[PDB]
Amino acid sequence: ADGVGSSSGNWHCDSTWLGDRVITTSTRTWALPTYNNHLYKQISNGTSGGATNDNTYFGYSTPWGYFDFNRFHCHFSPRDWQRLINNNWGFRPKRLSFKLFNIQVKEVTQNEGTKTIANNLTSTIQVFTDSEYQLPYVLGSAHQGCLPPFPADVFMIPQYGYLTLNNGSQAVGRSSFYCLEYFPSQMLRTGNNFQFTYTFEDVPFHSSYAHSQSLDRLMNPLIDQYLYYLSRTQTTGGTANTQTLGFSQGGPNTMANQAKNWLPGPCYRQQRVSTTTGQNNNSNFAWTAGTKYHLNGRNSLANPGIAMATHKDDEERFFPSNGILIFGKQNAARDNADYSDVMLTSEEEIKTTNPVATEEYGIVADNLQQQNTAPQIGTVNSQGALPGMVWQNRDVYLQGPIWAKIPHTDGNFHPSPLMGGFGLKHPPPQILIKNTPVPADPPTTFNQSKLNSFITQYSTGQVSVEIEWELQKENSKRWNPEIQYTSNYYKSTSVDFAVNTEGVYSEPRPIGTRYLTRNL
Amino acid sequence: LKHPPPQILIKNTPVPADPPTTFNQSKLNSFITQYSTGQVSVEIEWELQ
Amino acid sequence: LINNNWGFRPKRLSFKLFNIQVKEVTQNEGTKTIANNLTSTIQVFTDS
Repeated sequence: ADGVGSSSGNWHCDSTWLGDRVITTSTRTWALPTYNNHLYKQISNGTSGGATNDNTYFGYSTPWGYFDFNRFHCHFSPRDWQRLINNNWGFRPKRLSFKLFNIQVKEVTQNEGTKTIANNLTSTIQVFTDSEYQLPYVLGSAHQGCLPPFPADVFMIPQYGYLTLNNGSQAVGRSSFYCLEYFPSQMLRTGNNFQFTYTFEDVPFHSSYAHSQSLDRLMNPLIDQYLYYLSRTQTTGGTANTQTLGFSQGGPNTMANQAKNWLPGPCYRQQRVSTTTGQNNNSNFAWTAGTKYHLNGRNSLANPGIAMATHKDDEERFFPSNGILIFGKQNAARDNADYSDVMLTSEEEIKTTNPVATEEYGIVADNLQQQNTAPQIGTVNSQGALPGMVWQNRDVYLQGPIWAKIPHTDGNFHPSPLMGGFGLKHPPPQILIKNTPVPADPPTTFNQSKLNSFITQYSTGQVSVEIEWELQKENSKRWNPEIQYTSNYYKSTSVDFAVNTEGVYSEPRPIGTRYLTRNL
Repeated sequence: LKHPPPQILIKNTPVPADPPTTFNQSKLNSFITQYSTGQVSVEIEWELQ
Repeated sequence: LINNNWGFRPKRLSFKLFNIQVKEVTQNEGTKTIANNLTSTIQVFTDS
């Protein structure tokens, strides 16, 4: 029987490995503030200010808040991430559990310059899941406010809000308004708890491997082809060279000429930037030279975009201008952070089947050659899907997003989220939480207007999340040793992935999942 | 002892002070000052020669 | 309702009153404080 004196949950943080499955469990401590003084508010941005047309919006900020566990380091310790990426070809989520317990509602009164805090034992909070997907889904945009990677940190719950259709700063007739109080929710006093379970739909394993072959090198290097290609249009070694047709079989010394069954994946070309600044052009081109898409008269940067190889061989210093994921180091500034303060991801492993982001896709013909007119060619900078293409997705990182909701549409092509992850028609439902308003003392004569005076209040508690993951084991006849993720051997002032003297936990660098290799 | 009596760990659960009303991503560093007390029993059976 | 139906009428209803909090306010000088009174009651009845 639940009561004020009895705890409603226990702390569960563990990882369990069972042959083909691994189960993660995390527990954190959270604090929930009252947002917007219990109000819904219209919020918008328009060109009337200094804002441009590309940045306009219309929407609403709610009094509610929400939980977000959608980053991988929520569920995996750096060591557990190492066990995963060094030994498995692939993995995917299966089911999850969620718990909310040990609720404490507290009240703060402030008189003069002193502040005191006390328990309010009869207050409640409200929690519900949107399991019919009736709200705008804001999870999947890579927002701050998830559970912290380090289990001992206490985190603040982020405020929920959403956008709808706009014209400038104005709203149109199709614009929707939503009230989160119009949903059935559970109310909890300090002795109550909340839980639910969820099952993931069938989804392909994330590929956590790099190819040991390239798409243009699938032939046997010993043997000739029986097919022929056009190798000569003109006679050679003579006083006057003339028109002729010559044919040759493709073989070991001409691999670029052989007939093949497959084509590289699609291309949408990015501008190239060097981390050596002296090599860049002396101009501010980040926005003007950016790779963008146009929608309803409004330009949006295509970021990170489709999965393309970051650079080619021996060109590590180059990266696509808006084509990669970028993470910040601990205590990095919000705006205009230095190169040293950020971490850049690399998609070099997909070079085998995906074109380089800063180069063209290929060459096509432009005209019809004749005796009078020489042939002309043209460069393909953007290429749509062609029959016979194969490609890889973008990699996932320990700091990155796990899933995204697939938009509900008539059609989609290869619905893998472009920031990386698992695309889901029915994603894990979003979880909304709010402090129930407690009025201050009303007047003794009736008044019809809604009360605007309340008791200042906030809540805290613990939350558990448990996810079961399916594993795809590596089965390989490779003779020589593989590449594995490892920590450095040499001495240093601190340990990577630990606290410092101050007690600040930091993450040294981004860690991907591609170490083991497979044949193409 | 290869497997000695296991060590027993205890901690006060942190209770935050009032957070700000606008969201901030950094971990909360303000808490309520707190401590705990209680009683503990230990009983050991000893074999005699 | 109004775009698709010729008519409508009420049938039955349910009423609930819950999560009661009684609070006391004392005011000394110019400061005001509010606290719970856990043993207070309220009275409710229907005139049926």
